[PDB]
Amino acid sequence: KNIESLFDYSAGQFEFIDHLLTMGVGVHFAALIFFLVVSQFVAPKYRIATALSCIVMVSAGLILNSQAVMWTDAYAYVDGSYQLQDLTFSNGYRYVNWMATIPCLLLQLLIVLNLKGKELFSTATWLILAAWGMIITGYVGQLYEVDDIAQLMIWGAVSTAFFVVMNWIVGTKIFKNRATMLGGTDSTITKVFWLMMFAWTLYPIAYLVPAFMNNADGVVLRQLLFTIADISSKVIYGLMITYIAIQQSAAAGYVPAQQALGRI
Ligand SMILES: *C/C=C(C)/C=C/C=C(C)/C=C/C1=C(C)CCCC1(C)C
Ligand SMILES: CCCCCCCC/C=C\CCCCCCCC(=O)O
Ligand SMILES: CCCCCCCC/C=C\CCCCCCCC(=O)O
Ligand SMILES: [Cl-]
Ligand SMILES: [Cl-]
Repeated sequence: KNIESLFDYSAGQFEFIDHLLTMGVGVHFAALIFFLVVSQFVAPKYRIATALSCIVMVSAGLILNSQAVMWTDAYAYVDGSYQLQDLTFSNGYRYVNWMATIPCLLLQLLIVLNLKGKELFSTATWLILAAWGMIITGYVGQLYEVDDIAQLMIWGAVSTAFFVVMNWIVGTKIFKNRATMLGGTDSTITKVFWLMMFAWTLYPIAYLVPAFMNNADGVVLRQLLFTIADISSKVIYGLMITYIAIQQSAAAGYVPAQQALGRI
């Protein structure tokens, strides 16, 4: 059902995708240790934001590791190329994982924006429903990326409408609550918004590769785009969130955060 199953791969293509996925595992688990160790410098009111980064690192790291092993299970070197065997490889497992990781990425943003109480709960609910609508309609669309490109496009348009509305909610909350943020992080948080807009827009570009580059090099490109996007949207983003959490912690008087920042 997916374009990966259509092609034999050169050794260079096959090895490069394997190395991409494996490097992605290493980066996420390396970053996990960082977020774990610095969580003791985050004030209680923000510490869940850094815990969420830990959860996202393991969740994303496990899906990338599962994809890497599925890639090597599915293909074997036969008659000079990597050819599909009895098991298949597909990107559908990424979509299922996004059902958990996208809410985690959004929730840590809302925590450092200082939303609390009812506004936090209600903003998180609408965001998570919009994200789940995006993910589910995209998952259906990519079931047709070989059989029915028209259908891929239409479900992709519906998914993109949820994406746009979600981003509208996020941006409205950022620009509305910028003013509450401590330690100069009202300037930082706007950069986080732009980082999200850039990095999350790479996923719909990967989703469209079947329409514009249906060949083995398009398969490689899609995994390359996922890799750039994953590291940007989860690791670099989490580092910025953690920086904002620690900076606001210090400005609110949390002594471990003041001492951590002073040490650098
Ligand atoms: C770490 C994973 C992240 C940040 C996943 C982000 C996924 C998206 C923003 C998916 C977006 C889509 C569209 C906007 C339309 C095409 C179908 C999707 C689901 C790929
Ligand atoms: C900011 C996140 C960066 C993600 C790092 C991804 C690493 C990509 C490295 C450079 C790509 C150049 C490699 C050449 C690909 C050869 C294709 C082939 O083997 O046929
Ligand atoms: C086994 C896979 C091979 C690749 C292993 C990767 C080794 C880790 C390298 C750096 C990962 C980038 C994340 C950096 C952690 C945050 C620390 C910081 O920059 O302040
Ligand atoms: Cl606190
Ligand atoms: Cl993920």
